[PDB]
Amino acid sequence: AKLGSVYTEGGFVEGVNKKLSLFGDSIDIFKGIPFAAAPKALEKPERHPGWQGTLKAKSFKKRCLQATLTQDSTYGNEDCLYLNIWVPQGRKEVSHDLPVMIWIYGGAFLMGASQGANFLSNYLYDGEEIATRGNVIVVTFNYRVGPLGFLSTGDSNLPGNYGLWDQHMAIAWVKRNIEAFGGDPDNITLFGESAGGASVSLQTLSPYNKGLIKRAISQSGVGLCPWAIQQDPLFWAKRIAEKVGCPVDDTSKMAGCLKITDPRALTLAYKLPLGSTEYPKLHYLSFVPVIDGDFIPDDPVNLYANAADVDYIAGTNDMDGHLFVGMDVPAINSNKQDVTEEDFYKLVSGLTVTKGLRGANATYEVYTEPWAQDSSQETRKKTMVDLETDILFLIPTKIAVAQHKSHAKSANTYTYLFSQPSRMPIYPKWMGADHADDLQYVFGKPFATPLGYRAQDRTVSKAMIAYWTNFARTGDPNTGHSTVPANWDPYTLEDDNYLEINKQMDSNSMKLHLRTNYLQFWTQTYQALPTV
Ligand SMILES: C[C@@H](CCC(=O)NCCS(=O)(=O)O)[C@H]1CC[C@H]2[C@H]3C(C[C@H](O)[C@]12C)[C@@]1(C)CC[C@H](O)C[C@@H]1C[C@H]3O
Ligand SMILES: C[C@@H](CCC(=O)NCCS(=O)(=O)O)[C@H]1CC[C@H]2[C@H]3C(C[C@H](O)[C@]12C)[C@@]1(C)CC[C@H](O)C[C@@H]1C[C@H]3O
Ligand SMILES: *[C@@H]1O[C@H](CO)[C@@H](O)[C@H](O)[C@H]1NC(C)=O
Repeated sequence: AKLGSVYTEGGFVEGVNKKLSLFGDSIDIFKGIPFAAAPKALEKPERHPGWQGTLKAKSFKKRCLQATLTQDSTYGNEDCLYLNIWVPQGRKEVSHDLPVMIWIYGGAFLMGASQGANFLSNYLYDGEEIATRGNVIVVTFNYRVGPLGFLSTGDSNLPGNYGLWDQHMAIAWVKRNIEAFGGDPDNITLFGESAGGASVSLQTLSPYNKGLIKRAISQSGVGLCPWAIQQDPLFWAKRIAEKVGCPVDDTSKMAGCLKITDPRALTLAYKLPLGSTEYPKLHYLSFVPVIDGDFIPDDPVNLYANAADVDYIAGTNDMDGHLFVGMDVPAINSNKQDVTEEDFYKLVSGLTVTKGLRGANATYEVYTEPWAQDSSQETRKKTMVDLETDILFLIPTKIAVAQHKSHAKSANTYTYLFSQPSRMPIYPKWMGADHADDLQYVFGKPFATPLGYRAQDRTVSKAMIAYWTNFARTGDPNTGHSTVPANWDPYTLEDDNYLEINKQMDSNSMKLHLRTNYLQFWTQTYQALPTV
């Protein structure tokens, strides 16, 4: 089957077709379809005007303007609002009424390309593997990151959340123009890790995506995360301003100015440290979503009515915050150096700032219940990893799923926990599933690039890819185009049952009550403490 030229709302598009099997199994590949007209700096997206005759969709366009390794904004260009579609094809004839799985990349909201990092055409987010096995259409798309993506003054002079709008624009395009590619319009599945996970959440919660999303999958990130919303945006708008020589004495004046400023300078004005800083790095992420009067109307925790009829899944990697706490504290040297009570306290202090010393010493105690002297440092270093994992991903997620469940009209909820430890020979032996370790497995990387992967890896990859895809089709992580090695039971507030995910996927896999106690300390105790 060869879809050849497809008829979008903008005109005919034409992409390759790749020979897979001999019994006619193929894969139509479309790279670079524009979903929106090149955006006006610090302005909402506008539909694409359309083209002349036929668009040669054969290559990944350029990512949105972003900083390289903060030394130069040497990446991407203001023009980047495109999407890449993967349609698996059948010998007898072209695919029809298939499920659709859109993917939202993540990079602290300040980084990212729809193609995903690569090495000699080995694109981290190549939706071929996931599409083939699943027999589902993979859609990856670009969106504005960095200041240009979410710069805000707090009020109508420059609301922010442009990046999200872009995301919403893609979805809207995939809703309208997917049937022509053979997809099922009324079966759109949003899925993404980190900022993407937070984005997945935000999109479902946003009243703008009313009837566009059918399924949703957040991973290592949810809207309720601390890093997922900017509480004081105007504090940072003023900063960029002073750097780009704009008037900081009035929002209207600022805005008018910023929109006129050279995007490269607007981008390179902000630089995340990544070095000895007084405060834990969470405090430096500045440009991320915010609450506005329309997209994200209220606090995400209050918007969950909207995702009521949106099947949902959310999970976390057991040691998700390891990455981060690494830079915050060089714990990882489970060799020479050793962390102390003071080093742990300081950490807790910096991570509790909102509630002050009251919340600080309280939290310290609750995380210091168990013990292990300097001789048994391992428990300490692990605890820090646990501290970060809790506030950064676990707890927010835990309240997200729980929250969804309570509000679900008719929508299955599920939660997981990627336990498959990292290969990273650098980290201490006690290392579990770090942040982003889930990615490769979800993308069939173990099958696309076998050498450098072993059975287990192909097993986890196959499992996850088995689940996501079944989910995308029916909503049940067990039902669809593939068989599941272990049954994924729908989440219940009572049991707080989660599917642990790793090599051994049998029956004991679905566990219950993952740190319900800390869910309690944060949701009930620490929360009651006064804001300082
Ligand atoms: C061919 C390898 C590259 C390193 C090389 O072989 N050097 C060894 C001898 S020497 O050093 O050259 O002296 C391969 C084997 C497995 C590979 C990796 C890899 C980059 C690359 O192709 C690697 C690391 C990557 C993370 C690259 C990004 C990608 O999207 C994921 C991918 C996973 C995996 O396939
Ligand atoms: C990470 C937890 C604690 C906050 C965190 O430690 N922030 C660290 C930065 S700081 O140094 O304190 O500033 C989070 C995770 C998800 C959170 C909760 C939460 C309080 C809180 O921030 C929690 C429990 C709250 C009921 C707080 C009020 C809010 O509008 C609803 C919200 C639900 C959810 O976000
Ligand atoms: C501060 O933390 C210590 C433990 O490090 C605790 O004993 C104390 O009660 C806490 N509060 C104050 C005000 O010191």
